[PDB]
This record gives sequence, structure tokens and C-alpha cells, in this order.
Amino acid sequence: DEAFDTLLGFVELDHIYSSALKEISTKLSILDDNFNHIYKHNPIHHMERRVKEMRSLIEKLNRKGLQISAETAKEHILDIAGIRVVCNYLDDIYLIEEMLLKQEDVQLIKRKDYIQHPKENGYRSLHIVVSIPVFLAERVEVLPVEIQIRTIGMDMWASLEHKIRYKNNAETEKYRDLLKECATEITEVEDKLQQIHSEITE
Amino acid sequence: AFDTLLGFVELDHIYSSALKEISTKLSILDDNFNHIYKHNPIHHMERRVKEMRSLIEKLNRKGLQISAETAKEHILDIAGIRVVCNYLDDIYLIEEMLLKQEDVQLIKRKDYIQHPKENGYRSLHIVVSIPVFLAERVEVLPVEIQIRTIGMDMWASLEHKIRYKNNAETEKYRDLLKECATEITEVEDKLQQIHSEITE
Amino acid sequence: AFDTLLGFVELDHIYSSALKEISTKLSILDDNFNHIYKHNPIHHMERRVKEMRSLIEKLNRKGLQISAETAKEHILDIAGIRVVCNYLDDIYLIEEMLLKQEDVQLIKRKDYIQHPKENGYRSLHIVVSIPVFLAERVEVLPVEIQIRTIGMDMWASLEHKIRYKNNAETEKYRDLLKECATEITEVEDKLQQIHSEITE
Amino acid sequence: DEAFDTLLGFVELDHIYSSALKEISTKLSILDDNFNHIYKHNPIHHMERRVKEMRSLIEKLNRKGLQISAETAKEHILDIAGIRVVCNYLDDIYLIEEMLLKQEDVQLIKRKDYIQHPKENGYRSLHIVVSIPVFLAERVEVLPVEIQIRTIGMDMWASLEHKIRYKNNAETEKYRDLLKECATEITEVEDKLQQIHSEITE
Ligand SMILES: Nc1nc2c(ncn2[C@@H]2O[C@H](COP(=O)(O)OP(=O)(O)OP(=O)(O)O)[C@@H](O)[C@H]2O)c(=O)[nH]1
Ligand SMILES: Nc1nc2c(ncn2[C@@H]2O[C@H](COP(=O)(O)OP(=O)(O)OP(=O)(O)O)[C@@H](O)[C@H]2O)c(=O)[nH]1
Ligand SMILES: Nc1nc2c(ncn2[C@@H]2O[C@H](COP(=O)(O)OP(=O)(O)OP(=O)(O)O)[C@@H](O)[C@H]2O)c(=O)[nH]1
Ligand SMILES: Nc1nc2c(ncn2[C@@H]2O[C@H](COP(=O)(O)OP(=O)(O)OP(=O)(O)O)[C@@H](O)[C@H]2O)c(=O)[nH]1
Ligand SMILES: Nc1ncnc2c1ncn2[C@@H]1O[C@H](COP(=O)(O)CP(=O)(O)OP(=O)(O)O)[C@@H](O)C1O
Ligand SMILES: Nc1ncnc2c1ncn2[C@@H]1O[C@H](COP(=O)(O)CP(=O)(O)OP(=O)(O)O)[C@@H](O)C1O
Ligand SMILES: Nc1ncnc2c1ncn2[C@@H]1O[C@H](COP(=O)(O)CP(=O)(O)OP(=O)(O)O)[C@@H](O)[C@@H]1O
Ligand SMILES: Nc1ncnc2c1ncn2[C@@H]1O[C@H](COP(=O)(O)CP(=O)(O)OP(=O)(O)O)[C@@H](O)[C@@H]1O
Ligand SMILES: [Fe+3]
Ligand SMILES: [Fe+3]
Ligand SMILES: [Mg+2]
Ligand SMILES: [Mg+2]
Ligand SMILES: [Mg+2]
Ligand SMILES: [Mg+2]
Repeated sequence: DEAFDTLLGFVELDHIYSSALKEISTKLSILDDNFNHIYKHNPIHHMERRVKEMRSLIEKLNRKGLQISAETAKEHILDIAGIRVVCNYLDDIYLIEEMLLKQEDVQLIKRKDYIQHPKENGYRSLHIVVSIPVFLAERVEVLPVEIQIRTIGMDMWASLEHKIRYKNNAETEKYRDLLKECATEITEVEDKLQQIHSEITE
Repeated sequence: AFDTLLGFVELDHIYSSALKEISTKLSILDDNFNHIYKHNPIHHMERRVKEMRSLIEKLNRKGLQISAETAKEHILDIAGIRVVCNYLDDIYLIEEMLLKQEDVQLIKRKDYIQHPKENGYRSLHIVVSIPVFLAERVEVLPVEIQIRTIGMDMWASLEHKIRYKNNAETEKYRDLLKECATEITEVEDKLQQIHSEITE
Repeated sequence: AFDTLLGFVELDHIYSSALKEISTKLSILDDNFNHIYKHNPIHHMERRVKEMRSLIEKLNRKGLQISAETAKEHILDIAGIRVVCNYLDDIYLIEEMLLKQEDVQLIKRKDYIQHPKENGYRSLHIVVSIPVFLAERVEVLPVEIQIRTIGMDMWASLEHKIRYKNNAETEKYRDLLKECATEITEVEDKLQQIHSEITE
Repeated sequence: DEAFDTLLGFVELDHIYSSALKEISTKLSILDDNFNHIYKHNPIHHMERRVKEMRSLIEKLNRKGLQISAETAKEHILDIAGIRVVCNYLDDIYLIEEMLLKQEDVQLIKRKDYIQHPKENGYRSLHIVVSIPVFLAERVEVLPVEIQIRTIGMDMWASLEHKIRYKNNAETEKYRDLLKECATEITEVEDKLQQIHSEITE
């Protein structure tokens, strides 16, 4: 087992995917600011970025039966770069998607809509993987970025469900029912807030 | 020599420094609670120094002289910080942790969580003083801290947007906003109860 | 309806966005050069959008109409970024790396390093355009990039502070500032020569 | 060798010394901004913070003959938290020191002045270790912070000398003489800039 260059391979990945996050963050910040400038509403509440830790990446590769290599990771793992866009209201989610995908150097790679089709546990979010060019010192990389788009309420719910799920399944089955209740109650109140906000901005 | 009250520019400078002092304290508390218990009580923070426009209006509203000296004496929210927390009990955790510090003095406390306003507003308001070390002197300045949950914050942002138009028009939503505040309260109570159980 | 030229507020908004686009590009280049060669060519960066006050004066100075449309057409430094580099050759490294990018177009180049101004000023100035993706349209906007070493920057900050008083008074230092520029040049040449040797 | 708790000890150190850096950074930012507000000069050009990496800390402990433990590190290693304050002009260095040490919760612990007494290789900087209180969730720590105060020119010189020194002594002896020349030439030009700046701000 002499392969130390596999480790260098993953260190490169961390560096270039971190740069992809900066490119998309800047795009999103500009969209939010311009929309606010025109319509006096910020669709984005806040954003969170993370590059997948190498340990988490190797486990995912193993989980999926894939080789433990950077070439394989770059080809088959689409969430090495992840950004979470937390929006103020439900309709902001799809506004953000539309504004970003219109851009000529952003290509849609994968789309999963858990808002129209929530997961069994009650999870909601719009997930889009997009590619963006990253201009490095001596080459260009076109890299995927996984964007999770959700409301404040979806994010509150997901953070709590995550914390339960990441402490064994015994506990994740007491709260299953009550967590579903919460997801639905969050859905209902955000619908009302959205309804009010739409009327006062006609 | 007319009312060249430059003093208000001085106010903005030193109250902005007080905000940096308190923000640093809060960030350290959040980081350390996370280090020990694996939970961040703070979701995010927002700071603002009261604009001179709003400040003069408040002084007039209260029948006070239009001067920086009078503002520093009578207006406790020139420096404001908003601490948005993840769960209801984080609000009181943050308060307890800040007031334990030896260079933090409590000046005023209003808890609109235990006693919500008529329209449904909820938040814990504490005014504290902190020392600010300047180039040639020390100032002990008040800072208004609004501590609230994410849910309370969403509600307040929406209600604020209503009130800040022709304020007469669009008071039909009073009833429906109150419903939302109650519904947010109930869901956050349930989230809090779950979070308490899985963390002992 | 008098000259409610709100247009200048529009200008500030979109040229500020262009600055974010270029800054992100430069930061990524610096990070990657460091990753490969273990050197950061960038020491730090400073951004500013030209104030409306200065902008109208420039339009008047050039005999141009006082309008945002005219400003966007004729003023190439509404958005300015200053890239302060660690060594002299970093200046040209940064230029080469930026101009290689396919969505960056060169508009104008003035090299006051190869041809210093009379007072001793030195810097590389390149105006480039970049696309800015807004909510409902694309804008291709010029950005003035001043690229200089740390030594050039120290000199310029001091000279700027002189010129920006009663500008008639304090022109005795012209001679002594020129000496400093030459002395800074000579030391930075020597630092550069050492740095080149220990990095092959 | 079961001591895994030694590693936890050092992880605590990183966390609390990082907090000490935030406290001192905020103090310094406020001083610079207030001085600028009054006198229209920013004495600070920029600041750089770093918490010593655990590897570097263990090597220093070994170099000094000290036990490999967090208690020992906290007692005997004064640069776990380091901040570098780069100033615009020479006199700014001592202004910053004076303004900071006047504060009632800052105590001077150690002072080494390589400006009045430069090192043989030509290194210049004012080094002060100070203590500051850090208010944590359940306790207070009074922690040292090593502050390196220097001009822009001293910093340019030190960065280059560092890069030479950290590639074997063979090369660090060709440039010794020329590096001394540079340090002196930087000293002389900054004296002139300082002299001009003093006259135009009388
Ligand atoms: N808190 C929470 N997060 C979830 C849940 N499902 C997904 N996520 C998050 O959203 C990410 C992407 O989810 P998916 O869109 O379903 O991923 P995928 O389609 O299976 O493709 P791969 O993730 O690469 O395997 C996950 O990695 C999680 O971070 C859930 O039930 N609760
Ligand atoms: N969005 C929103 N904010 C509120 C409401 N009440 C208070 N606030 C905020 O909390 C701040 C302080 O309010 P209070 O503590 O009750 O005191 P006050 O009536 O505003 O005047 P003072 O006590 O002198 O400071 C206000 O200035 C607002 O920023 C509300 O119903 N909706
Ligand atoms: N501190 C300082 N800055 C300078 C000096 N010359 C230029 N600059 C800066 O560089 C900017 C651009 O200068 P130039 O490229 O030569 O062109 P210009 O004469 O200023 O007018 P335009 O070309 O139309 O943009 C100036 O606006 C200044 O910010 C100088 O002698 N001292
Ligand atoms: N670039 C450069 N840095 C130096 C030189 N000397 C010190 N430093 C830096 O400044 C730091 C502190 O230096 P000193 O004040 O001399 O430290 P000390 O008195 O020996 O006490 P300890 O460092 O704990 O052992 C060093 O750890 C270096 O980071 C030098 O000749 N060149
Ligand atoms: N697209 C994204 N944007 C921002 N943050 C994200 C994100 N995806 C994940 N995260 C966050 O990053 C942290 C670590 O998550 P990961 O280790 O990468 C496992 P995961 O990605 O969520 O599931 P997975 O590996 O099976 O795909 C989690 O706290 C988390 O929710
Ligand atoms: N007081 C300080 N403030 C800011 N940066 C610092 C600093 N001291 C050191 N550094 C920087 O931190 C990086 C790592 O330095 P360290 O690993 O901690 C060894 P050192 O501290 O410089 O010598 P030493 O360990 O013998 O005391 C170096 O690039 C560096 O110059
Ligand atoms: N304590 C605080 N922390 C953070 N942000 C605050 C804050 N107080 C107010 N703000 C914010 O500042 C904006 C307007 O503030 P102000 O001009 O000072 C009127 P106000 O402070 O809210 O009421 P008041 O003048 O009666 O006291 C609001 O959008 C807002 O909620
Ligand atoms: N390209 C640039 N990048 C970063 N900062 C800049 C910059 N150009 C100017 N500045 C800074 O902005 C300040 C004043 O700028 P301006 O109001 O626009 C006058 P100017 O741009 O320097 O000359 P000009 O109007 O003839 O073109 C100066 O302190 C300063 O050097
Ligand atoms: Fe403090
Ligand atoms: Fe871009
Ligand atoms: Mg994932
Ligand atoms: Mg108020
Ligand atoms: Mg200009
Ligand atoms: Mg050291």
C-alpha cells in the first residue's frame, strides 16, 4: 500500500471545489442584491457553503461501490461542493432557481424536487446540481455544485431531523410521527406568511 | 455657527465600537457552548447603529432636546444587536451567559416572550452596558440586545414590512398576523420539546 | 420633474456587482498559484465604487453631460480594484492569468512601471470588462484594475495624502518623494532578485 | 500508550486561544478606527492572526525539553495565539503598544524590542505578549497572546527571510549579506517616509 498520491488527489479536489463554491456564491449574492434593488425584497435569507470532508467522501464512495480515487470522485460524486440557499418565502425558492439557470455559463445537471414530492419522513427542499467554470492559474475546470434551496422553515425542520437521525435509529423512531406533524405545521404557517407577503407586495 | 451638531457622527463611531465588543462576546459564547455541548444556540446576528434621521425623530417623539449629549443620556437603542436563536431555550441560555460576565451590566429588561404585545410580537429585550476602550479614553455604553427565535424573527420581519407603508392602510391583517404568531409559537414549542429530549 | 438622476444609484449597484465578480476571479487565481507553487502573488486587495461626487466632477472635467448613461459610456474607473502584490513579477503574473480567462476582455492598458510618471508614480493599470448576471439582464461592465507592489502602494498612499490638501501648498516635497520612489524601486528590485533565486 | 486525552487537551487549547485572538483583534480594530476618527490617520495597515498548529506546538515543546501536555503548553508557550499588527509608519508601532497597554484588562507579560536592537540577521519587530480575559460559557480564562508589531517594510523583509530560512541553511548563507543590505535600505527609506508624513500632519 504505497499509494500516497491518492491522498494528494483528494487535496486537489478540496481546493478546486472550494473555488467553485466562491464562483456560485458570488452569482447568488449578485442575484439577491439586484432583485432587492428592483423589487425591494431579498429572496435569500442566508447561505451556507461546505466542501465535503475527505472522510465523508471516502465513506460515500465505499457506500456506492466506487473506487477510492479523485478521478472517480470528480466523475461520480456531485455534492463535493455544497451550497445551501435558505430563502425567506416559498416562491423565492423557484425564483432563485430560474434566475440562476438562465445564466449562460451555468448548466443544470440534476434536479430533485422534495417540495412537490416530500420524502416519507417529511423532508422538503429543492436540490439542483449545476456546473460552473473555475478559472485556475493554468487550466479551466468545469465543476458540479450541489445547491440545496429551501425556506427558513424547511431548514429549521431539516436541522432537527438531522440531529435525531445522526444518533442511532432507536430514537429516530419515537419522533418520526411528531416530526411529520412539525413538517406539516411548518408547511401550513409558511403558506399563510407567503400568502400575506404576496398580497402586500402586489 | 448654527447647529453644526457633528456630535452625532461621534455617537455613531463609538456605538459602532460597542457593537463590535458585544458581538465578539456573543460569538465566543456560541462557539464555546458548541465546543462543549455540540449545539450552537445562535443562528445568526444582525447589528445596526440607529440612523441619525431615526434618532432625531425619537428625541422629538420623547420631548427631548436635539443633541448628541441628550441622545447618549436618554436613548438606549443607538446601538442595537439582534441575536436570532435556534430554539426557545437558547434565548435564556444566551441571556444567562452574557450577564454572568463581569464587565457586562444589565440596565433594562423587557420580555415580550412571557408577555407578548397586543399584535403578537415576541422577543426578549435586554439593554446592557460594556466598556469601549478608545484611543484616549474609556466609554461605558448601552447596547440594546433583542434575543428571539428564528420563528419570532420571521414573524417580526413580515409585521415590520406591513407597518412601514401608509400605516393606516393594511391594518386588516392584524387578525391574520396574530394567528401566525400563535402558530409559530406552537410549532417552535414542539421543536423545542423534541430537541430537549434528544439532548437530555 | 427636475434632474432626479436616480440613474447614478443604479450605476453604483451594478458596478459594485462587477467588483465582486473580478474580486472572486482574482482570489481564486491567488489561491491556486499558492496551491501549486507555494507563493501568493497577491498581498491584499482594495475595492471602491467611484462616489457620485467624484463622478460628476470627472464628467464636468472632461466636458461631458451629467448623466449616468454618459458616465457608463465614458468613465472606465467607476469600478476600481487595486491588487497589491508581494513582488514586482507578481504584477505581470496576475495580469497574464486574468487575461487568459475567456470571459475577460482587455479594454485599456497603461503601464506606469515601465514608464513612471513625472512625480515618480508607478503601477500597472488595465481596464477589463466582465459580464454581470443580474435578475433580468446581463451587463458587460468595465473595471479598472491598478496592479502594484507593496512598495509602490506605500509610496502612492503618501503622495496622495500630500496632493489632497490645499494642493498649491506642500509641493516642496516633490523632490524628496521622487527620491523615495527611486529608493523603493531599488530595494524591491533586490528583494525580487533574491526571491527569484530561491524559487528557481 | 493509551493517552488519547492528551490530544483532547490540545483541541481545547486551539479553541480557547482562537477566542483570545478575537478579543484582541476587536480591541486593536477599535483603537485604529478611533485614532483615525480623531487624527485622520490609520496606524494599522492590516493584521494577521494564527493559532499555532498542534504539530508546531509539539515540536516547540520538544525543542524546549517540556512535557507534551496542554497544561504545560498553556503555562510555558506564549505564542499559541499570535497576532501580527502591520503598521503604516515606524512611530505607529509604539503608538499601538501604548494605546493597548493602557487598557485595564490587558497586562504586559513579556517584551522584546528588535527595533532598537535588531537581530544579527537584520530582523526588526516589537514583540509583546499580553494577557486578556476570555469569557467562555462556564468559566473565564486569562490567556496570553503574542503580538508582533512591525512596519510594512519590516514585514516584507521578514516574509522573505522566513522563506529562505525555511529551506536549509546552505541557501540562507548566500543571501545573509544581501538580506542585511535590504533590511538597512528598508530602514532608511521608511525613515524618510516617516519624516515626510510627520511634517505634513503637524
Ligand atoms: N436533514 C435531512 N437532509 C436530507 C434528507 N435527504 C437528503 N437530505 C440532504 O440533501 C442531500 C442530497 O439528497 P438527495 O437529493 O436525495 O441525493 P441523491 O439523489 O440520493 O444523490 P447522492 O446524494 O449523491 O447519493 C443529502 O446528502 C442530504 O444532505 C432528509 O430526509 N433529512
Ligand atoms: N418588527 C417589530 N419590532 C418591534 C415591535 N416592538 C418592538 N419592536 C422592536 O423592539 C424595539 C424596542 O421596543 P421596546 O423595548 O418595547 O421600547 P420602545 O417602545 O420601542 O421605546 P424605548 O423603550 O424607549 O426604547 C423597537 O424599537 C423595535 O425595533 C413589533 O410589534 N414589531
Ligand atoms: N496616489 C496616486 N494615484 C495616481 C497617480 N496617477 C494615477 N493615479 C491613480 O490611477 C488612476 C488612473 O490614472 P490614469 O490611468 O493615468 O488616467 P487619468 O488621468 O486619471 O484619467 P482616465 O484615463 O480617463 O481614467 C487615477 O485616478 C489615480 O487613482 C499619482 O501620481 N499618485
Ligand atoms: N522572519 C523572521 N521571524 C522571526 C525572527 N525571530 C523571531 N521571529 C519571529 O518572532 C517570533 C518570536 O520571536 P522571539 O521574540 O525572539 O521569541 P522568544 O523570545 O525566543 O520566546 P519563544 O519564541 O517562545 O521561544 C518567532 O517565533 C518568529 O515567528 C527572524 O530572525 N526572522
Ligand atoms: N448541498 C449542501 N450545502 C450546504 N451544506 C451542506 C450541503 N450538503 C450537506 N451539507 C452539510 O454538510 C455537513 C456534512 O454533510 P456530509 O458529510 O457531506 C454527508 P451528506 O452530504 O449530507 O449526505 P451524503 O454524503 O450521503 O451525500 C452536514 O452538516 C450537512 O447537512
Ligand atoms: N505572533 C504571530 N502573529 C501572526 N502570525 C504569526 C505569529 N507567529 C508566527 N506567525 C506565523 O505562523 C506561521 C507558523 O509559525 P509557527 O508554526 O507557529 C513557528 P514560529 O512561531 O514562528 O517560531 P517558534 O515556534 O519557534 O516560536 C508562520 O508563517 C508565521 O510567521
Ligand atoms: N436591537 C436591534 N438589533 C438589530 N437590529 C435592529 C435592532 N433594532 C432595530 N433594528 C433594526 O433597525 C431598523 C430600524 O431601526 P430604527 O431606525 O432605529 C426604528 P426602531 O429602533 O426599530 O424603533 P424605535 O425608534 O422606537 O426605538 C429595523 O428594520 C430593525 O428591526
Ligand atoms: N482602481 C482603483 N482600485 C482601488 N481603489 C481605488 C482605485 N482608484 C481609486 N481608488 C481610490 O479611490 C480614492 C478616490 O477615488 P476617486 O474619487 O474616484 C478620484 P481618482 O479615481 O483616484 O482619480 P480620477 O477621477 O481622475 O480618475 C483614492 O483614495 C483611491 O486611490
Ligand atoms: Fe472585549
Ligand atoms: Fe464569475
Ligand atoms: Mg450529500
Ligand atoms: Mg428601538
Ligand atoms: Mg480614476
Ligand atoms: Mg513563535
